Amino acid sequence: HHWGYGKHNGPEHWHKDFPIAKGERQSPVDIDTHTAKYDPSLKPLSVSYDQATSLRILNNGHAFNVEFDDSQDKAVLKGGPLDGTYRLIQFHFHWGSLDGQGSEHTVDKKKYAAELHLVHWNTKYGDFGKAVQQPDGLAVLGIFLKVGSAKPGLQKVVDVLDSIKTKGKSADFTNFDPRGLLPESLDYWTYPGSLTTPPLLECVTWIVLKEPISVSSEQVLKFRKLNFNGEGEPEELMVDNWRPAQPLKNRQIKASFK
Ligand SMILES: [Zn+2]
Repeated sequence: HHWGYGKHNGPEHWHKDFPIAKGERQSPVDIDTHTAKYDPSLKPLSVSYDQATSLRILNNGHAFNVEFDDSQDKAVLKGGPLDGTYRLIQFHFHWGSLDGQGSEHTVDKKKYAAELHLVHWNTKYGDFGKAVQQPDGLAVLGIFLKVGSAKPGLQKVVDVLDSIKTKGKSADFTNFDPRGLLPESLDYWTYPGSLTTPPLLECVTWIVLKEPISVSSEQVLKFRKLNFNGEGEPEELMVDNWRPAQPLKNRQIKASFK
């Protein structure tokens, strides 16, 4: 059948239907902090989310997405490694069944409990679908989650998860401010990579923040109560929806800080 995260349809099988799974710039990767290099040429990173307009939250059977209105430059990412303007279209998470796993990227082989992906597309290509046919189509801002104190800006997302328990469910989710999900520091690593799920397209400039956010044990537990299945099908808890680290191959990770 179709792809997911189980023994019979998980990451080790994806290459049969998406041969680019074995390509030259796949994601995620392990970030070896001693081999990353500070790059003084990177420009200041600009996360400009004051006019972000959230619309809806959806369980898609792989994770849940909070979607935004991207018909104008209301929430954009620029600077850093980026040329041009990238519009926020959605964010989602990947997380584990246990606190010691769940992130896609790792840092010196350390796994975090979860990872937040804020997905943006390069406005020069007109729409998201054209962007994913380009090698500089997308920029994804990745943020690690560790378990500790609650993240107040996450709580509204946690509060609505009961209404999207199963695949295909959605709920109105307006007036959500994604600035509440950021850590204090915007220091980051960056490298060229891919989508971390099928179709695994190699279109992404990854920007991974050094500083994790903390979320509470009750907040991560609520992610783990979601279902991969649809309503009325047998229950399969949505956990461990992460792809493991892939070969770096011919890429150097750059750092915005020393
Ligand atoms: Zn993701």
